[PDB]
Amino acid sequence: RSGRFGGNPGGFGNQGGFGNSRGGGAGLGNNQGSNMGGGMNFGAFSINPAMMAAAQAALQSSWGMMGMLASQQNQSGPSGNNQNQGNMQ
Amino acid sequence: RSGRFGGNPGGFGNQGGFGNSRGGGAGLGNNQGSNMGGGMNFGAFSINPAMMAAAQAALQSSWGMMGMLASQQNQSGPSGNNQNQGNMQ
Amino acid sequence: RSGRFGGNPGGFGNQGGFGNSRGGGAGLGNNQGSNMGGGMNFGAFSINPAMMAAAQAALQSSWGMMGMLASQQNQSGPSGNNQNQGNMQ
Amino acid sequence: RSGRFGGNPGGFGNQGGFGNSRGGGAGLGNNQGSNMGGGMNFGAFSINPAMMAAAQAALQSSWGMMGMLASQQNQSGPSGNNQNQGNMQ
Amino acid sequence: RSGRFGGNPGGFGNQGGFGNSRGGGAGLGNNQGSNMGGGMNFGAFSINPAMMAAAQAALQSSWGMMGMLASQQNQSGPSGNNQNQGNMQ
Repeated sequence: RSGRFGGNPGGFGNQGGFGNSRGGGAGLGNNQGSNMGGGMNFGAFSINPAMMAAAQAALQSSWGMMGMLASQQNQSGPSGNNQNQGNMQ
Repeated sequence: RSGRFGGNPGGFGNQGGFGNSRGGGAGLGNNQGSNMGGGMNFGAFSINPAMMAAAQAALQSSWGMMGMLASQQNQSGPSGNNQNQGNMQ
Repeated sequence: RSGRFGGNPGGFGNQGGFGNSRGGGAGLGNNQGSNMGGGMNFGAFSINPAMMAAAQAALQSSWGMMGMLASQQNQSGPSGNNQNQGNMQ
Repeated sequence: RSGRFGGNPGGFGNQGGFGNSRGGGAGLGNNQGSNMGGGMNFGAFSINPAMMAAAQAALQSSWGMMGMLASQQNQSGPSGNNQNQGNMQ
Repeated sequence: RSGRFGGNPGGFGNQGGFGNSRGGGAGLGNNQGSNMGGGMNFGAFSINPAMMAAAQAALQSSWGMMGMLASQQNQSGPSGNNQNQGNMQ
């Protein structure tokens, strides 16, 4: 057994004011042989976020436990494309 | 047994003010041999979010437990395309 | 047994003010050999969201437990297309 | 047994103000060998959302437990198409 | 058994003021043979965040326990593309 994470509860008491936090958890954990990105925005529990992303990319991944024996992965990336995106006003 | 996550409950007490948090969880966890992205926006529990994404990409992934034996994955990416997207006003 | 997630209940007490949170959960978890993206917007429980996405892409994935033995996946991506999308006013 | 998710109930107490939340859940979970995207908008429980998506894409996926033995998947993507979409005013 | 993380609960007591924290957790942990990036923004539990990312990239990863025997990974990156993204006002 492996890859455990504990809880982050809020606890006992009142809360007031501006931009405070108690307990909570955020991030990227326990992923196996996976790809995340190549042009991606992620936003949660937030006030007025603004985000811009632009990517020309190639990603390749692999995980094996008594696996990937006498095998092959082959990838050729994007070639010769044209793309235009307008304004947000 | 593996890959456990604890709960993040809010707890006991009142809450007032501006932009506070107690307990909660957000992110990307326990994915196996998967792809996420290549032009994607994600927004939840938020006020006035604004997001722009543009991608030219290739993604390839694999997971095996007594698997992927004497096998092959082959990928050729996008080639020679044209794309135009207008304005948001 | 594996891949467990705890609950994030709200708890006991009153709530007022502007943009506060207690308990809750959001994201991408426990996916196996799947693809998510290539031009996608996702929005939930939000006020005035604005989102633009544009993609030229190829995605390929695989998961095997005593599987994918002496097998093959082959993919050739998009080639030679034209696309125009107008304005939103 | 695997792939469990806990409940996110609202709890006990009053609620007033602007843009607050208690309990709740949103996202993408426990999918096996599936495809999601290639030009898709998703919106739920929201006020005045605006979304634009444009895609030229290919997606391919597979899941096997004592499966996918001596087998094949073959895909050739879109080629030589023309498409125009007008304005929303 | 390995790769354990303890909980960061909030504890017992009241909380007021401006920008304080008690307990909590944030980051990237326990990933195996995976890729994260190539044009990506991530924001959670925040007030007025602003983020810009631009990438021309290639990423390649691998994990094996009695795996990756007599095998190969081959990657050729993006070549000859053009991309323009507009303003956010």
